[PDB]
Amino acid sequence: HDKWEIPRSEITLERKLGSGQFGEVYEGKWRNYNIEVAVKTLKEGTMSVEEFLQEAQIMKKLKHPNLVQLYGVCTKEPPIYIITEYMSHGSLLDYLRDCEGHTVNAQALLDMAAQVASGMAYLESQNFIHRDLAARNCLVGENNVVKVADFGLARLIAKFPIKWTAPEAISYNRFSIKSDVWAFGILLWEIFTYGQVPYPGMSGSEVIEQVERGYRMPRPQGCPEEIYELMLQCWNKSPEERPTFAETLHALETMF
Ligand SMILES: Nc1ncnc2c1ncn2[C@@H]1O[C@H](COP(=O)(O)OP(=O)(O)CP(=O)(O)O)[C@@H](O)[C@H]1O
Repeated sequence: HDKWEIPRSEITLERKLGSGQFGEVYEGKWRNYNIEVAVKTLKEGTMSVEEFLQEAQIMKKLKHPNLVQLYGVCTKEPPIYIITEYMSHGSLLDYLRDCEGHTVNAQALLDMAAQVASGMAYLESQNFIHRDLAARNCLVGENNVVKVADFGLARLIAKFPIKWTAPEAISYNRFSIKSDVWAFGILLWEIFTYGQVPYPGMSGSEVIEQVERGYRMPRPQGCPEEIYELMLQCWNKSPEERPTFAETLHALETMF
């Protein structure tokens, strides 16, 4: 019924970007300003409107230069659309692996890691928990602005992927901003290894076991001691002795 409602006539849709698990993506064009957009769409026997849109409902309440921006929605009838700013280099994961991002230096990696921090710190200070933070869920636009995306599992103040999830969250579903910091830790590993998959080789059953028992991935060669020292900080056995996003950010802004 509401104020973010965009008429469907106004959006075109020009090409496909994403798969069909509950609905695909597509680049489109918003005719009334001649700007590109990402349209997320809903495969029609699934989810429920409510469950699709809470991702929107969260974005409605956010404004920040490293948080992908909601333009609006077409819930007038099906398929449901969630319209958002188009990011010209796709997931951070991809960017690091392919387009340009493969061949860049450690200062590039750092400053793109600070933008994620910056966005997260804003979420922190607004009492939000993302819950699904990783490189695949971060996007890239022009001049390598990096933004944070996917607020599907986001909340104010349940299934999951083992390797980005903190041991307390795995064992007890105690999820919090500090579990989000754990993930940032993993993200950092991903960045500084030009998009590698974490805990190489291990089952995911091995990982639950090993990390609850104290194990942490070794420093990978390429990565500034400084940064590795910071990963470990985010991987602190105990939630409440991990940095705030505030502190994390500040750290990154120091450093050669
Ligand atoms: N707003 C946006 N702008 C530009 N590209 C986007 C975008 N949203 C998604 N994409 C691109 O399409 C991909 C689709 O991501 P999405 O989460 O929709 O499906 P997916 O195939 O990646 C399954 P998963 O959620 O496990 O990553 C992204 O990784 C990204 O490259």
